[PDB]
Amino acid sequence: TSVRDIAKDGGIFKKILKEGDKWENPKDPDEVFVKYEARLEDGTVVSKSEGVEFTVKDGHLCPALAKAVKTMKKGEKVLLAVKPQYGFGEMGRPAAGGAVPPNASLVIDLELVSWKTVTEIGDDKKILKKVLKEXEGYERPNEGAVVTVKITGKLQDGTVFLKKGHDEQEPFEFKTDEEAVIEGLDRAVLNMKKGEVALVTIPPEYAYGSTESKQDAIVPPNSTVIYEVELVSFVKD
Repeated sequence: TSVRDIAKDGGIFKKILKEGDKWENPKDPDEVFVKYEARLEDGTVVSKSEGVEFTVKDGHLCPALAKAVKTMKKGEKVLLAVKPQYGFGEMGRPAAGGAVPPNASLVIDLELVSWKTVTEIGDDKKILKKVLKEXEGYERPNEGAVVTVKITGKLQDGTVFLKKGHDEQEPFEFKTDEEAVIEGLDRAVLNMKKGEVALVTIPPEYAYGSTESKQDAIVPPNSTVIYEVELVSFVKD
């Protein structure tokens, strides 16, 4: 059976119990959906989830999960043998939700169910585009394309402040790279395929900046905003 020293440390050994599908593994920015059960060597269950999502680079539970999933395929099911270095280290963890002793090793059953691919856009990497529905095939708006999109703009709490281009509205078309839209939407759309539906997280300097925007609700100055965007079609320049 396959067993990887994924940290190249003996720090984490991943043992494949069920092979996953395809060739793709998730990457740091992606949002993965996993289930797991994490135990001490004596079988004590310290944490468990029948399904939780996280951004790979932000981690979940302890360094070993994010390290592990970046090596896993869709549907892969594994048992991780984890040293305290990649677990809870010298501090261990107090009980509440399995206390983990200082310097304890863990044993973790982990299944990668699925994930959403997130692209970092801009020189900055500060614009995140998370694909909710893949578009069709290859080819993307270029600078000067005229694009038709449906968009909804929300604050990070869930407040919808903008809706444009939906089927019950007039169609919304813009030309890219003309400042026809906030810079984060302009750059996102150059990175999308026809039919793609994406969630775009956009910091203030690439959205409404330091002045309030009076929309369905006021976007407070300095807000990061999330656009859900569907690229309906485009005609490249």
